[PDB]
Amino acid sequence: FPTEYFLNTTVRLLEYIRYRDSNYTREERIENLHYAYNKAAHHFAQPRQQQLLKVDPKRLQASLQTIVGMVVYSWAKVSKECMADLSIHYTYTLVLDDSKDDPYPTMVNYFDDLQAGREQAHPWWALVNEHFPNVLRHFGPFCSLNLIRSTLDFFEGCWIEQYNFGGFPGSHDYPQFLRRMNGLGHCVGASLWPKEQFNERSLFLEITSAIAQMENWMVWVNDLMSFYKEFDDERDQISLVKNYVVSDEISLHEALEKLTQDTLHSSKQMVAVFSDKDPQVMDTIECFMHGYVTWHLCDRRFRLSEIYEKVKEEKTEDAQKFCKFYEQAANVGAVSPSEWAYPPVAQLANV
Amino acid sequence: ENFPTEYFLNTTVRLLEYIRYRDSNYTREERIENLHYAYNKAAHHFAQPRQQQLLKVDPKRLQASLQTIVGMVVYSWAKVSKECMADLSIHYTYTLVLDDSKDDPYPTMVNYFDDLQAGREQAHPWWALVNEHFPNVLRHFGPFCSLNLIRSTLDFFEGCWIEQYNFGGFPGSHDYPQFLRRMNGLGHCVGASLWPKEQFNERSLFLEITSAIAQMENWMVWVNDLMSFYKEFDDERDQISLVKNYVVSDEISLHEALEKLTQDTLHSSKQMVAVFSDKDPQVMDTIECFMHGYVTWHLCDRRFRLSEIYEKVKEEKTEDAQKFCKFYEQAANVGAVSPSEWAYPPVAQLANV
Ligand SMILES: CC(C)=CCC[N@H+](C)[C@H]1CC=C(C)CC1
Ligand SMILES: [Mg+2]
Ligand SMILES: [Mg+2]
Ligand SMILES: [Mg+2]
Repeated sequence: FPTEYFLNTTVRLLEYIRYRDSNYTREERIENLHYAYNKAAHHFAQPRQQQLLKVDPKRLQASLQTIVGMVVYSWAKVSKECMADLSIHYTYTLVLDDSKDDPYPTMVNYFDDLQAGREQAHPWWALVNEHFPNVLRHFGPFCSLNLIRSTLDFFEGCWIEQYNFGGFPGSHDYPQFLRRMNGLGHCVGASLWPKEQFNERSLFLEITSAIAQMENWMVWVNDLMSFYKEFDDERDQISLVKNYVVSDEISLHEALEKLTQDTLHSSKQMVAVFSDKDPQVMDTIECFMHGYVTWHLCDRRFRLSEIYEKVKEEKTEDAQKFCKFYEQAANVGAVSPSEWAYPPVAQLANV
Repeated sequence: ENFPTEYFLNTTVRLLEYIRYRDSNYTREERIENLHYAYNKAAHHFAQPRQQQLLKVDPKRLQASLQTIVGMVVYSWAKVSKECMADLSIHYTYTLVLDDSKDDPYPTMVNYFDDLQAGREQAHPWWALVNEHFPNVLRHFGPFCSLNLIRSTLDFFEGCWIEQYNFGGFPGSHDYPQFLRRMNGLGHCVGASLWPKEQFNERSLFLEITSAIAQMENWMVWVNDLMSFYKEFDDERDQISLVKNYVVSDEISLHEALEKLTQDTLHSSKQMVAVFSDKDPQVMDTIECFMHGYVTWHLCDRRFRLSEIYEKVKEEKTEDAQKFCKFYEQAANVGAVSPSEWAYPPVAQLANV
């Protein structure tokens, strides 16, 4: 693991994007964290959900928390209810993103069942489509469509990932094709615009553009920050960076530089395009980026903590410019789960 | 200004060499046999009263679209059954027609999801017809492939939706162009429909198929953007194409964007070969037959007026010029077919019967 080269880039992106979540107080975050968590936990604890969603209780609990965090810290300008509902949806998606089961047998009649109104055979679809309306009520038709599509894309993405395939050497189009499939880009980007706060028809071009640009910023920033936790990992192995290596036949270092250039560039352009656009829009966008990074740095899932401390023992300036940031975030978003994530889902389920 | 005839010619010959454009066993009699089968089933379909009244399209554009599509399917899906060509012809005809509705889908998409989950017929007439017909397309494929078709068609709907705004992207929004081309390109639909379950085992060739979907998506749309460039060069009506959006969004010259499209296309082509040459023989055949057919179709269908940019250079001792003409003569040789030989009777005639 190029812990070395790891420092190098993360610092660039952070310094160039200039990570700094100012707006949004700790009391406010906690208030939201608990609202979302609470509604989601009660949801996932219902018997139906409990029996159709096959997940180890502890992974569910962990996933839920990582997601409530992500939504609350990035969808900073939406209502509490919207955060809660988005938290449920993104929790369903994450539970699948880490799973393993062939969907072939349950997808054989997908379309006929869909058109007929019969409950899907794949349990996941049964639960997600049943819950979906609670997510969709927060948006206009256009945005809704994007959510529906991206979630469908995501299902296929997980399907493909089950083959643990990084692409045929020479298949340069494979990597990004896959990252987009399992990235939920359009889902994320469109869910940033609740109809209660934005007029889908008045800001159509703004919203469309944001969906298109955010799709890449969002996934590439995650590929970058995750360049730690995913690796000697099992469900990983097939990451955008690792697929670049396999498919583009280049070194891990070269793929790394690539991701970085795309990321930095994507970042530069997000600003260039939205700075002068509608203020409300620029705020939702800026608040998302800062929150998204805050979440990456704060959530243990990405073990970003180490690469701060364990690089705190060595002055390489590239490992010190990194640390100037981490804390900068942990002091805003570092919150003990005992302050919001309670009681555990399992406890509500057996009640 | 002035069509980059030379640069164009070069790229076109190169594109063809890379894909190994060469003669095949698909005979003219065979094509005609297929052309008529597909056209006939489709025309009878589109001529039914229900279809006739929910699909708002000028009879002549329907007729023209149907023909352009039957041609595209028959000439590119060369290895699939007649029935599959027919059914794909109906589906791709629905898709081509939707770019005729200026009608805002907003009011008809408000309850899209609740109606979908409940099993109630969609409010947008297009969806009502397409989803009703879809099964006839889906029976030809396994679950995985089916899903790709469903998704891409949904993406396509949104693509048309966005295109109604005639928006080429905010200057600086470098991600807009391709984001849009992919949305309205039907890539995954095309790429996945190339593998009928009757002829391919979706599970045995999963990686082959997935990879083809991913690579074909770009080859297919970029080749079309390229061949369609001449017809839309001076066309003041056409305004938001991949190339024109590159200009607006990337803030570069039409010539520079043209370069970008060419490099991606050529490169996409090189890699299609590099990856599939050594793979399963039947897979490489479906792929190769698609590329050659797709190009044949572009050159042969008048929709792209490629005929003109020939009658302008069929006499020049230039290398590219001559190769181009030889490839065109090859195309015509096997693809130039009078509509009176298959496209009959007209849809309108079956409708009023
Ligand atoms: C201009 C036409 C009809 C086809 C060339 C490629 N398209 C961009 C795709 C989308 C629309 C369909 C129906 C098929 C493929
Ligand atoms: Mg994934
Ligand atoms: Mg993952
Ligand atoms: Mg990642």
